[PDB]
Amino acid sequence: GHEEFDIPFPSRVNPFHARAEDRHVAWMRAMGLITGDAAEATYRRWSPAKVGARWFYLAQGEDLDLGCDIFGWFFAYDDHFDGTAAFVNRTVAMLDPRADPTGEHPLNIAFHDLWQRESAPMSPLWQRRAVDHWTQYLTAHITEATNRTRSPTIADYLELRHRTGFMPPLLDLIERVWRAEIPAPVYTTPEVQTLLHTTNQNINIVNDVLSLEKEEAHGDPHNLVLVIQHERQSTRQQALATARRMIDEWTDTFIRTEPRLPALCGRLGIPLADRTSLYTAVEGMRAAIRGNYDWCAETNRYVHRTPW
Amino acid sequence: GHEEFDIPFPSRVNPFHARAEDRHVAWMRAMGLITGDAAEATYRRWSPAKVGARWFYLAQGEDLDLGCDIFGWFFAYDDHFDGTAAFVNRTVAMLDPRADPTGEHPLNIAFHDLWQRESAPMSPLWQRRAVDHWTQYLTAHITEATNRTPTIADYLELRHRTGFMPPLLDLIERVWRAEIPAPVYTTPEVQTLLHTTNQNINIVNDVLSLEKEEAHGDPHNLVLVIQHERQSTRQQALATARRMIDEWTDTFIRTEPRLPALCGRLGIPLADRTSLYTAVEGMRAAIRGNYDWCAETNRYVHRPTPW
Ligand SMILES: CC(C)=CCC/C(C)=C(\F)COP(=O)(O)OP(=O)(O)O
Ligand SMILES: CC(C)=CCC/C(C)=C(\F)COP(=O)(O)OP(=O)(O)O
Ligand SMILES: CC[N+](C)(C)CCCS(=O)(=O)[O-]
Ligand SMILES: CC[N+](C)(C)CCCS(=O)(=O)[O-]
Ligand SMILES: CCC(CO)(CO)CO
Ligand SMILES: CCC(CO)(CO)CO
Ligand SMILES: [Mg+2]
Ligand SMILES: [Mg+2]
Ligand SMILES: [Mg+2]
Ligand SMILES: [Mg+2]
Ligand SMILES: [Mg+2]
Ligand SMILES: [Mg+2]
Repeated sequence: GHEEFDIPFPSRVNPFHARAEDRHVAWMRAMGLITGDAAEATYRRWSPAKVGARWFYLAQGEDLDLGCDIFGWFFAYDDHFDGTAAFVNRTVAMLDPRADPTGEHPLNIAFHDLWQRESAPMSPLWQRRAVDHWTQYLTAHITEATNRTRSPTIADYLELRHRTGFMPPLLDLIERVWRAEIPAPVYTTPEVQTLLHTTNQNINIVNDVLSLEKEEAHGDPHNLVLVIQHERQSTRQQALATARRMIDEWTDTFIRTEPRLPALCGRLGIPLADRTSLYTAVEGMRAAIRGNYDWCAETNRYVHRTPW
Repeated sequence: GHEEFDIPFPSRVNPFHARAEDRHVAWMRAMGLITGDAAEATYRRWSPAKVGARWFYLAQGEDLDLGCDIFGWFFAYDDHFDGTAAFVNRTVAMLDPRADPTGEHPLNIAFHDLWQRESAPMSPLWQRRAVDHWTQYLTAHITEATNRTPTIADYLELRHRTGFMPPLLDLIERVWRAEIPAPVYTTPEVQTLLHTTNQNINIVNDVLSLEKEEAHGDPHNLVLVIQHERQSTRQQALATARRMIDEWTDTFIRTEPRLPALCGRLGIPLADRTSLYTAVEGMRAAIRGNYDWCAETNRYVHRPTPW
């Protein structure tokens, strides 16, 4: 019923996914992002906590709750801008260690809650890059908003998705939910940067393919398939085939790069215990690539082939 | 306080490990393999269901119980021969669908139960190779008994052609409910993954169970075999085992990336490929779970009995 991709990791879901949905819905209601039974029932039809349950298939308790809550908040925040600077600047302001969320919009109170939970156990090294990545994702909403008012090239679109999209924050989140911070000496290596970049783009473009009908029905031009078609004057099948080749190349690059990590850690003198943190984050990336694919394929959010 | 190896997969334990131990101990008692509270308390100190819980970190219910029970039965069966043809031939006889376990030794009644549960949902093709692998593991106990009553090369051959890993590799497919597609099972790539999983786990266990086996006088350990053959020191032989472990790990992770393109060349449908990828994940979990469990278990006290 949907485009199928060869993602070479098993399908996995956290065993506590069902209870996780109940807890996540209760959070969305407590934060004022879901109001009323009708909206809750519509929201649950998306399996909205199941994307976190697939990414974070062994997390428990508050770690699992955080992972699930991030995605639900994203749907509410993302869909808010399908409908600015003052608003987004308030979201960014919630990253400040001394931020006071009192009186802010519910989306920004919820973000403050997420960030406090996400950042508290992580190092200053992680927090610096996590603040940068959050800021880039949040402030980007102004670039999508201008495209809509005043279509990008293939190259520009790809740059905007991977430099300023939601994957840079989600990659940082993997380290938090798995409680596995990537050692700073290996984080900046070409190998780990390639793994981060390929995870980012694979997930972006798998989502573009599998959410295409929804975005077309809404008139959202921000989709690689539509961008390719406009730039190249190509058919729908041609552009889908181009996206497919790109997805396959990123998957291949990921799985060809991972085997280099143990020897790289040896050259950098990384203690074995710290290597296991890296290997755990890389497993989190595998689970993210596969979980994104399985969730985008199954979710009613993408019916086109509102709870707010 | 143990030899450490760089196994490039995360440490994972099934969330239901605690309850799985209770269910597994109850099975061992129901089968007559653990008798009395003292024996149970000694057995639990080994974390005996935790090896299944690490290998099968997402299994639930009866799949998890089977995974855990196999390892517990192995300890009981293995330790039985630290204490033969008539006996092992009865175990082998329990593989036949027509077998009647009534009146057999508790170890063979328990094996019959394991095999019924293990084989019931699997294809006839899987069952044929699983019967072969079980038969080779079981009948080998006669060669370990003969040696008690080998070269490095002979030892490695005996440990990987007729040891406990060939049955455990088949078990991965059962517990994960992911049979390796027939056209890819025989490829050099998949055979290399199976072989490297087999040898890595065997030799990581040899290194980490060395002190136990030395204390019992058991010669069946690569470190001891190397020392005898080469007249080398303990550190030399441990360093040799270390290099071998590292080489097998490297071969495993260098080989896995070949699988998607191989499946493409063989025309394997995508759903069947995911079965292969699941079994390979099971191999990763087995390599790492073996390491983490051998490193933590009281069974290996002798660094730096319930029957
Ligand atoms: C949320 C998921 C599944 C993954 C995280 C990274 C991606 C690809 C998105 F957020 C979805 O992108 P987009 O802005 O196109 O959102 P929708 O496709 O849900 O409309
Ligand atoms: C490690 C386990 C339990 C299973 C995986 C396969 C291996 C290496 C064994 F069964 C241990 O063999 P061995 O005959 O050396 O058994 P023990 O080391 O437990 O005495
Ligand atoms: C194994 C049973 N326990 C650990 C209580 C399950 C808890 C899962 S949770 O915290 O996500 O509800
Ligand atoms: C997620 C909660 N449930 C499904 C009851 C866990 C049962 C796991 S089991 O069967 O291994 O005890
Ligand atoms: C819809 C299938 C296809 C175009 O025909 C795109 O993935 C195949 O290349
Ligand atoms: C005991 C450590 C060592 C020997 O000194 C064996 O692994 C290091 O090569
Ligand atoms: Mg968006
Ligand atoms: Mg969107
Ligand atoms: Mg989309
Ligand atoms: Mg043995
Ligand atoms: Mg033994
Ligand atoms: Mg041993």
